[PDB]
Amino acid sequence: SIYPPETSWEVNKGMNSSRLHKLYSLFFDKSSAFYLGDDVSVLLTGAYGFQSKKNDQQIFLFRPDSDYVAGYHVDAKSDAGWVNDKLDRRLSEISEFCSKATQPATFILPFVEMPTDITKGVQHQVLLTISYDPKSKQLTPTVYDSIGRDTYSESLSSYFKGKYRTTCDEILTQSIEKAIKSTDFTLGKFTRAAYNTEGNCGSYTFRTIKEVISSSAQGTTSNSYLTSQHVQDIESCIKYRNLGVVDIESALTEGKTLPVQLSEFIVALEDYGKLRSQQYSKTAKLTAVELLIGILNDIKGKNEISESQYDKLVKEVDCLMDSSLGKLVQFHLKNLGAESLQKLVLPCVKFD
Ligand SMILES: [Ba+2]
Repeated sequence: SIYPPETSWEVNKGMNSSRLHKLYSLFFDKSSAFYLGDDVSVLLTGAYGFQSKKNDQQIFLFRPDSDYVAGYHVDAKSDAGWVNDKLDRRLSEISEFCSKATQPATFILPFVEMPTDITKGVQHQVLLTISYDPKSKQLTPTVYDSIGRDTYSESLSSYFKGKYRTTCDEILTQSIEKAIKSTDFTLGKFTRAAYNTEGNCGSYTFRTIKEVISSSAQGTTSNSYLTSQHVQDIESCIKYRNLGVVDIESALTEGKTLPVQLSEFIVALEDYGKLRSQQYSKTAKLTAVELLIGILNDIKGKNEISESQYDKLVKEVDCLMDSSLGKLVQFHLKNLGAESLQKLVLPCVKFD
């Protein structure tokens, strides 16, 4: 129920559902390349609801989930594959919703796509979106894929497209139809949108989620719209803060940003500490970290740092600004409104 600060995460380990959830925190950080002043909160299980400013459109964004997964068979001789019953549930729950809905909606599932034949557990973060139009009773699915490929040189010949499946599209489209077995709705043409080394897929997905929402509010890129600011945001979030799930829930339902508490800085430091002990000498950075954690706890206590503790901190300034540790300290200091550690700690100090 707590997404801890994964220092040293750096956007290539790849995403996982927890991280992605944690990234959802950015949707209402005004100072964020992912900010959404296009949606309001609305007053459907497993999804957060969003009203459109500037529109009639309704937007449901599902909480990411370790079970939102489809497994396809690369061999075409094989059964096309499977979907978790949970994803199938959500699909059905979506159609059940839409049958009663009067205002048009767009549904957003981050899910994972993977080959089951191959022993290699190649799990691919990928995005499903189902829009529903009640006047048409139309339900159009799209899958947004971040490994665009399609290279002329490494294109699958049609015949071999017969021999080999590159994606779950078969099984997925099957699952959607099953949800609609009533033949109560028209399913629009299932398209797959592709674009855009491999480990980047998930962060792309998250960006797309933003886009899909913004577009939805408004309607309707040569390269690198995954802006570095975007990446700085994602990295700093996954890497440096300590979020509870309750916090994120509350954030997305009350439409509030989630300011960085001091405890977040403290935890971040401690985790940095553990990880660093595993790998300026090591004992040096560990002494710095220790000392600093102590000071911040004493602040937390509301106690005044001793002048002595401060002078202690002053050489550790050099040791705590260095590189990685430095960037952690820098993130949090940005988010506490302090120019330096010396600045932050200078008040509430008891002088001899
Ligand atoms: Ba199933």
